[PDB]
Amino acid sequence: TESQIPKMYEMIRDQMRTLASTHKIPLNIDHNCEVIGSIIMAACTNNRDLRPVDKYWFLMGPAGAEVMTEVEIDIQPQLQWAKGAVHDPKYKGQWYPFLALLQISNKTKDTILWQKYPVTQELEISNSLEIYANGHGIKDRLKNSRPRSVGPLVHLLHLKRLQENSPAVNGIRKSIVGHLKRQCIGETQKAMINQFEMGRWESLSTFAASLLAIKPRIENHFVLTYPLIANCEDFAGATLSDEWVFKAMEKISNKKTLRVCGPDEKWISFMNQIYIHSVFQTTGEDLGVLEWVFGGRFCQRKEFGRYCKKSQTKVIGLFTFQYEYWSKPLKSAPRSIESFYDQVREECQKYMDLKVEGTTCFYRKGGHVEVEFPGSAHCNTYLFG
Amino acid sequence: TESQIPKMYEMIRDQMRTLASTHKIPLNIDHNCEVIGSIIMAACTNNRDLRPVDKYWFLMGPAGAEVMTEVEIDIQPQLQWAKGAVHDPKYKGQWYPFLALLQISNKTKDTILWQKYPVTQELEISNSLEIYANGHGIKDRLKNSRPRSVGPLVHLLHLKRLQENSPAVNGIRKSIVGHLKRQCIGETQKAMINQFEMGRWESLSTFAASLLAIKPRIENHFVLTYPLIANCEDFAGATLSDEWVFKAMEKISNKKTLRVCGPDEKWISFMNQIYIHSVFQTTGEDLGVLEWVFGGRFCQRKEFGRYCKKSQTKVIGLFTFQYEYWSKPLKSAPRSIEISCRPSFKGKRPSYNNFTSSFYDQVREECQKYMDLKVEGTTCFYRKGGHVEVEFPGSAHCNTYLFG
Amino acid sequence: TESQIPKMYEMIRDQMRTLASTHKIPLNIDHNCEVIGSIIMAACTNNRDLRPVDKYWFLMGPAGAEVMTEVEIDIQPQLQWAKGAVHDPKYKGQWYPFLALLQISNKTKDTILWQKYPVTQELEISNSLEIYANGHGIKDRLKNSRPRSVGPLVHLLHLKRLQENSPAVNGIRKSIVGHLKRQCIGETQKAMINQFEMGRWESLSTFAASLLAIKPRIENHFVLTYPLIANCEDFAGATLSDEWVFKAMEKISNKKTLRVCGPDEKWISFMNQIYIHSVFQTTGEDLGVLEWVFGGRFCQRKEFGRYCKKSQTKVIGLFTFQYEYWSKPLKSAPRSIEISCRPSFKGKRPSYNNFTSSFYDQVREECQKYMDLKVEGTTCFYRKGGHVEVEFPGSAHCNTYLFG
Repeated sequence: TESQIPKMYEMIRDQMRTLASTHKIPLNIDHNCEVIGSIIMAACTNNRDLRPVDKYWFLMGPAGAEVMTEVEIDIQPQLQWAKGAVHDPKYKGQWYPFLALLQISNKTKDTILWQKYPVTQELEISNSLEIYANGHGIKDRLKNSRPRSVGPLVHLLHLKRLQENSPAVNGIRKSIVGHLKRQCIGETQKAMINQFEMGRWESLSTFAASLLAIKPRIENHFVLTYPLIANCEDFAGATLSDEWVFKAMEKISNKKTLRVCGPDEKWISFMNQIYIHSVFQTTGEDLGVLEWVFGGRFCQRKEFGRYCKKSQTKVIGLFTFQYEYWSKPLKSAPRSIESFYDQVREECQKYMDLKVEGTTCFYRKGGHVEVEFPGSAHCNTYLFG
Repeated sequence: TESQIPKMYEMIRDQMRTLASTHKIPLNIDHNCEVIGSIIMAACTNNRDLRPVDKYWFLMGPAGAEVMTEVEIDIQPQLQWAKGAVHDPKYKGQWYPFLALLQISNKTKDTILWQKYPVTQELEISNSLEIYANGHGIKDRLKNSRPRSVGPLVHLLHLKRLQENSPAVNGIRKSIVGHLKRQCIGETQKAMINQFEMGRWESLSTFAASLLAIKPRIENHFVLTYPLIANCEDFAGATLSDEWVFKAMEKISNKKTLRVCGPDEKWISFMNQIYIHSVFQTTGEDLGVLEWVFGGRFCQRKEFGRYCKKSQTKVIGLFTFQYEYWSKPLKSAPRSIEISCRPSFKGKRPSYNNFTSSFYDQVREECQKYMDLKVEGTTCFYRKGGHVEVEFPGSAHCNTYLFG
Repeated sequence: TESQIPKMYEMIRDQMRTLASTHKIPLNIDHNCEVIGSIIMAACTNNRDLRPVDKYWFLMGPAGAEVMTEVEIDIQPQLQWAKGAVHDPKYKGQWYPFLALLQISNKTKDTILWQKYPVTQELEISNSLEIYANGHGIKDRLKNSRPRSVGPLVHLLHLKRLQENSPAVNGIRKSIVGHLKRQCIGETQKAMINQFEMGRWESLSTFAASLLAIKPRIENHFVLTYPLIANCEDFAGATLSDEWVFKAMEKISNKKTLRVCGPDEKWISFMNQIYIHSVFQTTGEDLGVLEWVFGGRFCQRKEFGRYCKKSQTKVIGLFTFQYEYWSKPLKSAPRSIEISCRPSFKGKRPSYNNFTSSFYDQVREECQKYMDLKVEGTTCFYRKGGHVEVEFPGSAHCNTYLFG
């Protein structure tokens, strides 16, 4: 799994810069990278969606003189490379597992700027649980490649979609349902997802209520973003379960070469934290932990108005980042304990009474030293909370 | 957007006076300015329409002795500048965006004087909906330059014309439909305008009723007319989102150097309001709205008979204008419809609760949601001489319109 | 049109042999080549129908020891070429018409063996008139690519589907009706096709009767089938309007390297004639004409019972062929129904003379006019070895057909 990780980040960045540098697209703007990366992610998984040549929004201008305009690019040099890496034996079949992680992380910024709740609204449940609906909008092949990363609600929605859409239908469903059970480690929750397999959703609100107390296991991986991938020049020790990502991304922040875009300059702090939200998948992490781990306050979405149109987003400042702690990616469920509704509420009260989460512990910057989180004054402060 | 406006009003006026003053066409008559300005704009976008020399109706006479006769004029000097201004880098590509605003406002007076409803009748809907059929008769290049100003119904008509019965047809339609959706912010309206793109128009009458209930976003900009542009000697602070246009009209109104032409002298008040109607694009606005802002009653079209021909519009009085308040032009949608928290971490707190315990119908529900709205607008008003927020208290002439 | 044909055939043969030889599929059995070529053609246009890896009925065995079994194949190397050739500029836009011709030619053997009449049955007309329903089941992109090759009844079937149930609908309908008029050269046939266009199928049975009487224009091209393409080693002069195809496939037959399959060995002559029909599109041709041209009798479908299942089809003998005459592919309709002075000059001149002195009714008049035509074809036959003009005088199997 992590054997080929150090090499994938190299040629991903190579075509990341090749497409931008071919048509004089600077890589120090996040929007240029994100849109190029949106083209880059397009070539990786959905080959037939992106055009061989097309115009996209970028920042054209030398030395801070960038003004938004639509720039045509020749993606064909980048299209031929991407299709060959799907079944390349050098990746040992890990291209699909890797691409699912890349697709989810880089779409986080679009969701943060434009706060939408597609899965929960389609599930007719509370909108503040789309945080549990990670992995929406990702390719089904990627959803069958890393279903663990894709949140249960998306699979539950796909389970709902599969019932609201042929023996091959079961094969998708069993992957959907089986990884629904794998993600939700609750003894009652596993049986309480089973009726969703049949297709009755009276407990869907109860499933919505369940997501409060019992947290489904969400496998996470530290993946850099296109504004950082193109700006990261070191990938020798690029792995997924240590402090390399924290240290390597800080080097990009220490360079202070990458710039960020927004409606106005007030978003400079907000957009800097978006990188922390996207790279470490800490969109749903507590700001107090974010303040403790990363040594700085995090701005909530409520502090800012509607995100302006991508055609009028303007460079608002340089990218910065700092951190003091870290942790191994969340492999098992965070909350661990290692009438039917009464039993569901019974297991629900079990995880509400718990006080400490985590597999082993948090780790301080500079190594894997066990440093348990003490707490912070920003309890119950979240980006969408 | 507004960067080129201060300079744009300069050469427009310079060519406006040059054409009139060349052939002893006085600039103090609206019909002189209206017809001359109508010729001026033709050179701007559709260069192949206006004749190099032609005879039109003006008011020729010294010191009030103006009479209807036709005198030929030469437009070729204006043609060269206008065609070169189409791709002139000095405007930063804002020539067509600025020209589309000019074309719509100037043709409004003819629609006011000659009450016609082309788009709505061609869209088999209510005639009172030409309020949302703004921007008819404009050049398609302009209609692709400032489609936001062009009302949805004209685009809906331009949409209807495509399905009234080539990959380039879709490109016109995709913009037209896209600018339909941008203008009409209704969640149901956005969905049920797309069904109009398919080719069905049974809910076009529902869209007729929806337009009455849900009020679409219509971008506006404060642009002067031909009689005022020729009479405006100051353009230093000429922008599109402040009181400069309101102040400029008052400065021209205080000058009283402009005359209007109509069937008879009773139309002096009607045309004075037309200047208020045309410059700020407030033809369909509530009368009580304009009376409070502009400190005077606004006459209706029913109070007067049919408008006389442009070949017999005689001087009837001096142009006057007065205003006491103003507001920024409509950018977003005026009517905007825009109890628990989900504790996600271990860190507990005092638990708080803020709660103690069809498609046509969906359109009607969105209609009903806009029925329950007591509030219009985006931010606020601004009083004359500044930008002090003075919210509308109400007026007696409310709920009444020029064509209502 | 014929410029890209040689390289087209060359790469078709290359993929034909590559996909079979990758998994040791012998190319000397008709069924192996037919199935592999069907997979290749599925890769060519409807790329989403076939699978990247799949199992199909093939004959595995060395030196005549082949038995039916399903063999997995890796179509992805062929899929990549098929999808990359879709819009390769090297074909000058002739890739789609060439693929349409290939599919039309290669979708014939299964229909011959399993005698079905889908188009006529769906059109509620005479089933024996499927002879004018060429090009059914082809991709819509291909059907627009070679609509002329697509038979008049298939276009009429698409029109009937449109009538039975958006500018795309208008475009598809107008293309269908135009190609119907092009194929059916009958003036009354054209007018009643137009009647079908708005929708009047009271003449649909009349349309069948006319097609039976008036024979519509059928464009054709000489394209080999999968087994013969895999067995063709010459593509130097590969065009579509000469004897190159005849000479090449005669040489292939003389090679005697291809085996055909069937329920029993009595079908050897039937399969040889099926190959002749598929190569020269002569399924509907008069059996006397075919016997005279190819020097051999053509067995009708009536002479053989139901074709056995593709699972139980077994090798029945080597493919053999001979011919003595050829001709170009037919371009226009095979049946074609194609003394005084006018002084403009005031001066007196002597005069000089050569001469001493219901809608269904019109449709039947045209029918009888085409009955009066005893000659079929446009230009001539050609004898083997050159383009010397020949004419068929008559044969015992005249007025007899494969399904007649």
